[PDB]
Amino acid sequence: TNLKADPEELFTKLEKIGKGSFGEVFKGIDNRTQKVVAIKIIDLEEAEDEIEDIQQEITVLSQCDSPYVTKYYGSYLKDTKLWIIMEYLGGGSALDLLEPGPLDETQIATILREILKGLDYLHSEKKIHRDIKAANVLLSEHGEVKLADFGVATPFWMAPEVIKQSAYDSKADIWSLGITAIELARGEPPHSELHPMKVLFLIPKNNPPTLEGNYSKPLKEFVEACLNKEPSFRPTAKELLKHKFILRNAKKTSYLTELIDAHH
Amino acid sequence: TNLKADPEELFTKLEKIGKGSFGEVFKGIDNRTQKVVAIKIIDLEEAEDEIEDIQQEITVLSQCDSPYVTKYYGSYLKDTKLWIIMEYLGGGSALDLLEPGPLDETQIATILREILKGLDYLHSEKKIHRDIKAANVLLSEHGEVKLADFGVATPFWMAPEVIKQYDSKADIWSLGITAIELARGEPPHSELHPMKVLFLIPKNNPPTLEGNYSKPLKEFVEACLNKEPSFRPTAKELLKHKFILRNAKKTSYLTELIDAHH
Ligand SMILES: Cc1cccc(-c2ccc(-c3cc4cnc(NC(CO)CO)nc4n(CCCCN)c3=O)c(Cl)c2)n1
Ligand SMILES: Cc1cccc(-c2ccc(-c3cc4cnc(NC(CO)CO)nc4n(CCCCN)c3=O)c(Cl)c2)n1
Repeated sequence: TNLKADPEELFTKLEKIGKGSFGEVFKGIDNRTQKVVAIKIIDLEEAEDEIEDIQQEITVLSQCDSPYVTKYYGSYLKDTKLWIIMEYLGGGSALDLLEPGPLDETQIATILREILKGLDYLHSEKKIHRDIKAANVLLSEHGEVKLADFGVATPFWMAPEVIKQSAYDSKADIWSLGITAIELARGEPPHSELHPMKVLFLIPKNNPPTLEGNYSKPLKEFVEACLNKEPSFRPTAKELLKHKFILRNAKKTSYLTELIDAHH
Repeated sequence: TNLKADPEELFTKLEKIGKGSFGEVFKGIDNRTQKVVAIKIIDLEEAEDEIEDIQQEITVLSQCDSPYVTKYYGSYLKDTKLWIIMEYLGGGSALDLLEPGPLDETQIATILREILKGLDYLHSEKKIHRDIKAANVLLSEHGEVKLADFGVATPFWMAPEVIKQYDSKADIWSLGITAIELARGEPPHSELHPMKVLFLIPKNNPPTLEGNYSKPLKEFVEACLNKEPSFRPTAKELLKHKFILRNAKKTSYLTELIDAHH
């Protein structure tokens, strides 16, 4: 975190994107390069208790250097305001892409393949994303897929061993990926019609979810492979990149531009 | 071209690196000098009518002496098989380096600068590469960047005047397409039938770099991609472009990108 440079002089704040975690997020411009950036502004006089969580996500993001993880450019402290500068992705999130009707299996497999590449990077680096879900998968305007919004070290995407507050590892992300696969196919995770506190006990207690509907058997088997109650029986991201569903259906990421355009 | 010595004695093939143009290509060793080489073997009966193109590419490589152009060591004819011996580069092509993910602008500028050094050498020697594209830019294990696979005298990288019938400015246009390729993964009109692209390049406005790239990188592409060849800058001029000056780094920096590819 840089305390001397004035971020209001280095960056031009443009449109508010949304109410992000702990702050507001803006589309901005790097004045020196004219690249578009994403700018999160957090009032530190207001979010006292959450500060440790903010520092930890900055630390993890600063240790990542992958085309599948949104790049962290730096942070600045101006008066009581912490400015966090990130890579801007102009294609929306995967959740945004679900709003009208269904993804087809080609779209699902392409998106999942890129998420798997991000998870393979993270797991090979001994990191855990901890909040894999469509709302945290961001797309560029040309279809590149990147992970954002790491979880802190709502229950619908949480693995059973996470909910039971046991130790967990990279296999927790694999379960969340399986829920995210269902989300990409159905628009919502399993149990989304139930109160979160009820889902809290349902996930450890119940059989794992399965993907129901008219889907090709490999897509159902992909979901089944991810959603195993036993974490050590879930495959790695590297192995899932060779799953028949991925190899048979995933296409060049640039084909997502059609879907992205249709939502912009 | 040596007809007396037997290349299966002078060279040890180590591994097939891939198929090339007209023939299979191997990583091998010169047993006399004990240095690794690249070996292309062309069957001159199977490849008849391409022979003049083969000869023209041997001639132009044999006249180049630059660290920015793959060295030509000589050729051997055994029965109907022509062995072409060249410098071996162990880091892959620039196109290969596009595989494990998007290239950032520091990577792009470093590669473009080295390509421009090669083009400046060639153009100053009154030569034209004629097939500048990521697939024909090769990297050493240590990040050095060299031109290979010259064109002789697929349209996506071709200048409009080459399509319509040129000089060194054709390479500058192809360099601009290659900059787009390094930034986006593929040249403009990648999805279209090559015969459509044949009329589109002369007809249409020149391509621009679209997306969230720095203004200098976009300006570099625009400078290369001028429909008028005489308005494209020399390679020497482009070495001073703001994009190159602000982003290019030592070639050794690419070793991490090359290692990630392995
Ligand atoms: C507490 C903490 C600590 C360290 C880093 C962060 C942090 C994390 C995500 C972003 C971020 C980066 C970002 C980049 N691009 C975009 N465009 C998309 C929005 O859908 C298209 O406009 N939105 C972004 N959105 C909004 C959408 C979030 C969805 N989960 C962002 O919030 C940012 Cl700017 C910062 N936060
Ligand atoms: C008709 C003709 C006439 C005169 C010369 C040639 C000729 C041209 C290129 C090479 C050559 C030389 C060479 C040297 N190093 C490498 N390794 C890299 C490439 O991926 C890492 O293995 N590959 C090489 N590849 C394979 C990759 C080519 C990409 N377009 C080669 O083909 C060779 Cl050995 C000869 N051809």
